[PDB]
Amino acid sequence: MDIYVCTVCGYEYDPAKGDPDSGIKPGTKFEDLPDDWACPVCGASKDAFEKQ
Repeated sequence: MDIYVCTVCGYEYDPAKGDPDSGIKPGTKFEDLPDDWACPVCGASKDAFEKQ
């Protein structure tokens, strides 16, 4: 559908899950994400995630 999980740790971004600590609304495009967002889990940049 439009899910993205980190391959470093394994934290499904889930657009519906978005992010609470960072300033993200519930249901945000993974492309509209800030230009400084990074795997808030481990840290891995936004280039480690892979559509499901």
